[PDB]
Amino acid sequence: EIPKPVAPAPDILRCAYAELVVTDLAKSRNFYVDVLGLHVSYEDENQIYLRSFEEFIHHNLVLTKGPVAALKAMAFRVRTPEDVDKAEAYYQELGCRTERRKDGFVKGIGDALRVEDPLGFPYEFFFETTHVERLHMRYDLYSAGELVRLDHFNQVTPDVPRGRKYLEDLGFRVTEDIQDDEGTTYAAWMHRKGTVEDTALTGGNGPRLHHVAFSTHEKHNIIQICDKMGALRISDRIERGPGRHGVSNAFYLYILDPDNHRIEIYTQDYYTGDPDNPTITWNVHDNQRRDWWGNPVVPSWYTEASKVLDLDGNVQEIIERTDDSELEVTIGADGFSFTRAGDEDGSYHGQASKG
Amino acid sequence: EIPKPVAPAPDILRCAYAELVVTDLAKSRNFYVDVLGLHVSYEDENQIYLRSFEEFIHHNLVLTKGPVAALKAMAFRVRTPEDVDKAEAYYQELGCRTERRKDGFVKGIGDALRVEDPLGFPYEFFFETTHVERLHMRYDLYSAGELVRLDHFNQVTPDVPRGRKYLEDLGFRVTEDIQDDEGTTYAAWMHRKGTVEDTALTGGNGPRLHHVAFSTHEKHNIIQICDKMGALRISDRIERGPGRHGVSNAFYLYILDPDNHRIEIYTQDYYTGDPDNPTITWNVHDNQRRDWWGNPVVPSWYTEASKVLDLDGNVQEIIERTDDSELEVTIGADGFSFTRAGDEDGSYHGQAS
Amino acid sequence: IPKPVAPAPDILRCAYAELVVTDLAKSRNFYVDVLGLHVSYEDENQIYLRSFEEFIHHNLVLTKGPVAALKAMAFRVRTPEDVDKAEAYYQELGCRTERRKDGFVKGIGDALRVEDPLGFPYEFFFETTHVERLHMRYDLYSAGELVRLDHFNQVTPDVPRGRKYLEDLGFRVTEDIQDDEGTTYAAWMHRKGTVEDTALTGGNGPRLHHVAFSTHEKHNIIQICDKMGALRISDRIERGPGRHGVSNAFYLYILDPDNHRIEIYTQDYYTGDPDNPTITWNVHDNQRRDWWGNPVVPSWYTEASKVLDLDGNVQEIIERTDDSELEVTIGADGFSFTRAGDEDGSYHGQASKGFKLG
Amino acid sequence: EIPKPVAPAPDILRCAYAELVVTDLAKSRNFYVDVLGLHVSYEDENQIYLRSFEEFIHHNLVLTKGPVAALKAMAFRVRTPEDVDKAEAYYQELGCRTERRKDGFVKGIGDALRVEDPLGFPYEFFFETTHVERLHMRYDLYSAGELVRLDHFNQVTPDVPRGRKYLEDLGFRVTEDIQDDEGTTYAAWMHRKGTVEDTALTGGNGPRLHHVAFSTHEKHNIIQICDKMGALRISDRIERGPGRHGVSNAFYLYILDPDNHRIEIYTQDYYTGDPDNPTITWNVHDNQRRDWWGNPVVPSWYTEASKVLDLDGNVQEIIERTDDSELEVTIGADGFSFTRAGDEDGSYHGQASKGFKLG
Ligand SMILES: O=[N+]([O-])c1ccc(O)c(O)c1
Ligand SMILES: [Ca+2]
Ligand SMILES: [Cl-]
Ligand SMILES: [Cl-]
Ligand SMILES: [Cl-]
Ligand SMILES: [Fe+2]
Ligand SMILES: [Fe+2]
Ligand SMILES: [Fe+2]
Ligand SMILES: [Fe+2]
Repeated sequence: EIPKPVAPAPDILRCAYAELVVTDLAKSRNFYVDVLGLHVSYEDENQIYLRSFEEFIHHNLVLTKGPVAALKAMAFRVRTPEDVDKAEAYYQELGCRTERRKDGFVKGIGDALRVEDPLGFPYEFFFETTHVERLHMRYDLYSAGELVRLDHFNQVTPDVPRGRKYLEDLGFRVTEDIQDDEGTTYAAWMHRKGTVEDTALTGGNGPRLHHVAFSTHEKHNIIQICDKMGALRISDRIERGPGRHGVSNAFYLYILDPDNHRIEIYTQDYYTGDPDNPTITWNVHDNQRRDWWGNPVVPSWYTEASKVLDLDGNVQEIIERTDDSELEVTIGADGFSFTRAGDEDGSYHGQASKG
Repeated sequence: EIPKPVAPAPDILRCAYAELVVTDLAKSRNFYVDVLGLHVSYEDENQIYLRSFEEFIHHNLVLTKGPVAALKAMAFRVRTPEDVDKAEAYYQELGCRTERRKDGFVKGIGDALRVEDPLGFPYEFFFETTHVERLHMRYDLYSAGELVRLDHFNQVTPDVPRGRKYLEDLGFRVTEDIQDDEGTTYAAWMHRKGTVEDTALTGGNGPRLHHVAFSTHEKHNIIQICDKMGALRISDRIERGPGRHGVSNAFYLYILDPDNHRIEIYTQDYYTGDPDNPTITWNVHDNQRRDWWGNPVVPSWYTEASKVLDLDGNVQEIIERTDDSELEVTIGADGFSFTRAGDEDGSYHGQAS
Repeated sequence: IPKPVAPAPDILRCAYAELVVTDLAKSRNFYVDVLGLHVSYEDENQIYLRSFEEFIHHNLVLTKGPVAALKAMAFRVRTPEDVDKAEAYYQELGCRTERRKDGFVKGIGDALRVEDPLGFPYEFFFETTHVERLHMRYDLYSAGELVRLDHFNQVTPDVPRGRKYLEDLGFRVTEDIQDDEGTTYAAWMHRKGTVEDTALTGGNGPRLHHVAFSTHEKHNIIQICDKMGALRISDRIERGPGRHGVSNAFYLYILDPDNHRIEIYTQDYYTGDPDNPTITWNVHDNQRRDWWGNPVVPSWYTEASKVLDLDGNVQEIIERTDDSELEVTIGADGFSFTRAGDEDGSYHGQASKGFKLG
Repeated sequence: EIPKPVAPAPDILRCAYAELVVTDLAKSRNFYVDVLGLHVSYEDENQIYLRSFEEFIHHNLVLTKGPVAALKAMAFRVRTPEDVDKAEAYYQELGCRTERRKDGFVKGIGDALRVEDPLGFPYEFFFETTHVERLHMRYDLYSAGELVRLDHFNQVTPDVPRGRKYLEDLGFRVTEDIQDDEGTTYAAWMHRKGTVEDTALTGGNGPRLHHVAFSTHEKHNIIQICDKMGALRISDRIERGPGRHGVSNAFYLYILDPDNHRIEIYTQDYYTGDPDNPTITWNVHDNQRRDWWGNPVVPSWYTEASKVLDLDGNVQEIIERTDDSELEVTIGADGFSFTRAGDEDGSYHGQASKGFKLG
């Protein structure tokens, strides 16, 4: 278990950006800019800095050309410049490796702290960032599939309770989780900004990055991304969805970038900012928990996820989950799920829902 | 081949209603009224008569209590009263069994002809119907999942070219179909009213009714039906979708009523009313033909469909398809499909997507 | 206007309009760059445009000329022989006709243009060059995509006279607006089984009130508004967005660079049954035009496009003598109601929502 | 100028509910429940307690029968029980009248402080509230016009800068405002919860309550409210809209309840939770600032607003605005508005946009 520092936690505002290492910057540009319509804040031959429609900070996504596709940093913005000092002291007390650069690691970010966190993930904390033109009323640019905000990250980690306690001490509040009747936790969602999540934990071998999620305004915007992918004859890069989530109540879609980094498109979850916000726990065998309509979750959603880097840019070693596998217990050969608790009718034994 | 009668074909306007036999009227009522929000035009202890939001004829759906769930009649409205006489002469010349009721078979329909058609389906033709309040601006009644029009029927039949030619002789025009390079036809869609379909043929064992389809105004109305079914903890009755179709380009959902009658919810196909409307043929192995997003088609969608009745109310015997099976050639052990033709990447062999 | 002995042509639908525009590049910016229509052909003289779901060559031809005006409103007929029928029909009416075996505009074949009994330049054609139907080209689809041509709307001084003539041509009236003392202010009529393929608005005419395109959904119309705000051309949004009473469609009216009015429209209802119930609204009903009761801007009633004769000269305008919809509803002696018979929610001598005429 | 207290400001989470006095409880219930679809948490012969689709606290709106329709309280939830004490101390230091009820003023609220604030408005601060069933996935109940959240209040007050500074000291951050080139502020918007607004100030005679705002998921939900009001033949109760706002970038509608309390329906503003969120200032003469599409702002929007009560339940006296009037300077006789700054084309002199004048 991860101890609670004496040192005060930094005041974290929200998830702010991810830096993803990609192998072919032009193929990645085509996906994120031409297919998905993200806005270029800055680009050169090594990196593309992208932002969503409503963002005013420099970027929400940094694509960095490199030899091995992986997450290099998941960044959270903190409330004040002095919260970057707080973050540094906090992670030092945790005995984590840290690195601080007063002029930032990427363009458009100033004084920033990167850490290898207790779960093996590269977190950044920053306040200072270069403001850019907020494009929120640039309806002359607005795409039928427009991505309007960065919403969250999702992390694969082998021991969810261990990770949950650490994130709670950091000030994240759990909104929803998935457990069973035998004391296992399979997933948890937690926030700072008053939505269902800024980050989330999915039980599995880790550290790996499960996905980065962007918001749309409306459900038809997500439908348009699917339709466009069909027209481009790249429907094979649609992994799962579109659907309605149980957990989060959001309308969603999962797609795969050219290096198989998973992107979620997400809309219309609910407000969580009250400190006694009711926590919702789903049973792992409830077939409406992930897709509310009961559509089956493809095995790749559970098994595939991106590598993460340490502060030297090397791939973090993967530690195997020993807790029960959500895949195995719901859709594996001895799996089970139900539509109605206690009802044999609409239940699934050793197979996924819908045939 | 079904010969073309010398007698003139009835001028068919559109699909108008289906009469479905149901086993438990109250359970059916709960599904079609409380879950789906159809509007009651009449009911008693034996039948419920229902219509969509924008309809002015008496009904689009009749639920009739009976011992065996089945399609009892798929009804088309014809342009004039004389077209019912034309229908009678046409089907008589085809050698089909017919029954004429000058005062109708169901309430709110007048002079009507029912036939056991050459594919074994119970068709009704009528002009006369009781007009009711058109609810198209009754936004005080409008549901988040509102069903606004009856759009089409879909019939399972073993020989699609045989059925197609018969429907063409009746004035239906084919808009889209699915074929392979070997020359097999797997499915065809055909219309009178200037949308992609009023009826459609799915290759399979028949006669069986594949589904009845209703439209919504917008895609979010279809999403809401799914969301409602999740809240009612009946998500197991969502069979397939929601999706974008390849064929028709419509946004769609398939759901199952208490007797396993399949209902499609549909929106935003295209105009087909010009007589040289371009006909679109998809290859059966194209994994974007049925769901444009490449989502797999569950086997039950190909194998399960409703019984149909003859004019005595007995179940029509089924004839097995001898042409190749769409299920088998796409998702069965020897099947395949592609995302991009000639590309093994994004292709599926012996396996769905 | 007498019913000919000659049979009417079988009209399928409205198909395209040819608009004369004064600055081709400025018009192109509006129809292509702002509105997203798709180019079938263009040169220094003309731009040929189609909607997202169209397979015929075009829905709109922009023709450079000295005086902005409607040059032709074109209806597609069912067969080649229907063009001959249209020629015989209009000749029996005593109208000036001109037949070109190879068309008046590119991508149309054998075509008949007529100066009709109301002064309007109608075209009838069957033959047209098919193009790529873009209906699944979601790689092109804009947030404001115009998906079909829906209808025309004509300003004419005597609505019943026009209505009777269109009925003889096979159009069926769906909705109209009347008062209690026998004046008709507007009528809507169709061939293709929607509310309208053309429509008559009482006023000085012949003038073209608007051409209408459809979207898939209501949000697509909202986006057009939003885009016009971002482009700082909100002054070219004339009226809306709204819900119509008549037609029940969601709508918007915008103005092109020559003040030609374009309606964007969605989700009217099916009218293809021959006994489709007609709907008559009282002119004083403040929900008849905008169902939400929003006021109808006076320019909507007063302004419309010139139309040309077959020589390309402007048709002389004839004044309406029947009562004016503007005057009887929102003028200083006008009135409208929310609930018939109820003084609460009624407006006298001004428009709804607290405005009077500017 | 309202001084900054030495005492620490309470930590405010969000706007939480309004209590409105209504004259005919059954008529008001018809509007809020039968027309708008809000969910009943409790009712009796005297009050109706209502909540939105996604709410878990007891209510977002209390309708209280009384002789004079008015705003009785605009309630903000605070982060901890101790923040109610901080609120009491803060407002006492400001010299404001306060009333503390350990078991609440209304049902489903616990320990609560009501205050006559320095602008004359009845504010409530509370933490304790009865949780109820959160209906966020009850799609069996979901209306085509569903109101999903309470979003904000908007207050009419004569001196906007004075109010703005007081709210900033209380920890609200201004997201957008409307000013001119002569030093006048006409309106300001300010938040705690990380949306454009939890409350907002509109220049005019006050204190009066301009509106309470609820959100929908999507724009079509707002369209449906309008459609339904047409079907119910109460389109006269649609005051303004629907539209796209300039300020907030939200899609919006204003409607009027049976006592002429104004309700806004709103959707799809943007995130403001970063502390250096860029403040957007619109010029008062920009004809896209209130309605982005340039539609004219109905004069009642500027002139009409609800009475507010003091802690005794008496109506607060109105103080006249002496700063320039937004109505007068934009759509009045000597008014002016533009579409494009510096362009005469698309400008309006002494009248409203789109061909209208003041009635
Ligand atoms: O592409 N298909 O699966 C189709 C297309 C249209 C239909 O109405 C349908 O039921 C199936
Ligand atoms: Ca000035
Ligand atoms: Cl999920
Ligand atoms: Cl109108
Ligand atoms: Cl405003
Ligand atoms: Fe996620
Ligand atoms: Fe179908
Ligand atoms: Fe129109
Ligand atoms: Fe507001």
